[PDB]
Order: sequence, then C-alpha cells, then structure tokens
Amino acid sequence: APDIPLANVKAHLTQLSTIAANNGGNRAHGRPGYKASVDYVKAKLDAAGYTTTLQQFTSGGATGYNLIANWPGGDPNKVLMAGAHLDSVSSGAGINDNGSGSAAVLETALAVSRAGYQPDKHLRFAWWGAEELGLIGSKFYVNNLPSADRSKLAGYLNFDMIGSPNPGYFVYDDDPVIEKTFKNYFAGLNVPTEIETEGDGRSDHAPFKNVGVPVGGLFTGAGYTKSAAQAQKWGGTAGQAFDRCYHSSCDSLSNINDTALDRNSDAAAHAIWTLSS
Ligand code: MED
Ligand SMILES: [Ca+2]
Ligand SMILES: [Zn+2]
Ligand SMILES: [Zn+2]
Repeated sequence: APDIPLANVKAHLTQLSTIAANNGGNRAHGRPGYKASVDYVKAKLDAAGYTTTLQQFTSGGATGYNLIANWPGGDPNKVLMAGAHLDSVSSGAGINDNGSGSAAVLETALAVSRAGYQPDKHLRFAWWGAEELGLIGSKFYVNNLPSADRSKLAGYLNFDMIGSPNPGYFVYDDDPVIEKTFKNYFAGLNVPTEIETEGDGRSDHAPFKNVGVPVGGLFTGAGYTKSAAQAQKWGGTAGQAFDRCYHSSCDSLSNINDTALDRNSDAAAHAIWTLSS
C-alpha cells in the first residue's frame, strides 16, 4: 500500500474547516455546511475516476445525503467497503469528529487512483450523512441495499474520530481478519493498540455488523479520560479526555494530533490494499 501523505489529509481538513466557517460554523445534517462538504469530496472523487452516487434521504424534515464512490473494476461478487460519516454536530466544524475519518478515507480513495491500483475485490467508499442523528445515513444505506448486494460485501471498514489530540490507538474487535490487518500495521510501527470499547456500536459500522457484514475500524478516543496506563503506553496527558473538544465548537483544525491522523490514515490504506487482494 502507499503511504498516505499526512499533508494531503490535513488539506482536506482545512477545506472542511473553511466550509464550516462559510456555512454558519458547522457541517450538520439539514444545514448547508453538510451538502458543501459532500460537494467537495465528490468533486475530488469524480476527477480521480470514481463512479459516484449521491444517495438522498429525508430525516427530521430535511434532506440528507450519503456519498457513495465505486472504483470501476474488480470482482462484483466481492466488494470491500470503507467509510466515514461526513456530518458534524451543529456546535462546530467537526474536524476530529469526523473530518479526520472522512479525510483519511478520501485520501485513500485518491491514493488508489494515483497508484493505478486494480484491486481484485471491487472497492466502494462511503461518506455517511446524519450519523449524529443516530446513524441515519448508514442505516438508510443498509436498509436500501438489496440482500443480493449485501451478500457481495466482503467487509466494511469504519473510520470515526482518528485524530484525537490526546489519542489512544483503538482497533475494533470485530471481524478477525480485518482486526488482524489493522493490528499488523500498528505492530510494524511498534505502537500498541487496545480493543475499542468506548464507542462500541455507536458509529456507522453498526448497521453493517447487525446484518452480518464483516466489519472493523480505527478510533482514537472521545470524551473518556486517558488513564495513567494509556498515557504510559502512548504518551499525552493522563486524566484528560482523548478529545477535549468532542462535539464542541473547539473541534476545529487545532483539535488534531498529527501523528495519530497520519498513523490511522496509513493504516486505513494498508488495510484497504491488503483486504482487497
Ligand atoms: C466512534 S464511536 C463514537 C461516536 C462519535 N463519533 C460521534 O460521532 O458521536
Ligand atoms: Ca503517512
Ligand atoms: Zn463521529
Ligand atoms: Zn459525534
């Protein structure tokens, strides 16, 4: 897999920050900052050769969108998906939650095109709307995915909060092959990982997991406090939240740990390459 350039991931975050500023301070469902975020991500993917779909839904009386991007080619019967919710809460720009995952998935998708990669499995990326309303966009996608297509899914990889400023390195303990692939990447860096427990089912992998699609993912922690043992293994500040700006107006460009964002973006690309061969 290629390295994912940290600077490129950061640049997507800068664009999402500007989009929030230009649209009332947020990128929330039903608010213009969300659709503007969609439009930015879609234009990059379209230019790189993806077949994109804007999947519309209505929730709370307002139109929402999922952005689906299919890389042409690969076995239609073995589809590997990766995704990240693209909405924020309305209090702020949602740069760690979840600009970070959205930007890593976008830069990985662009990396596939730059590398001229032809995965054996068909790749499909997704940016979900309205996750902050209760996984509404990913539930909509799974609920509207025919059973014949659901059975073609080899896996769904989720990236939701991967740049926390006081990070942990959490890997979902779900499908064994997906989990092993992420933990192998971190082992190559000599960075230990822990099982994800803080967020559990509270992200867009849940609708997939609940219908038997193998899932996995990466997370760097939210409002829980980093323990003494976690600060010893990862650095940072024991006794402070992983993300002191969770769901806050201060979830801005200053609310990112560059090392965590880099490591998790690189691990996302590593897993996508390994699991699509
Ligand atoms: C990764 S599970 C934590 C859920 C948090 N991202 C949220 O979007 O509210
Ligand atoms: Ca990198
Ligand atoms: Zn999130
Ligand atoms: Zn959130």
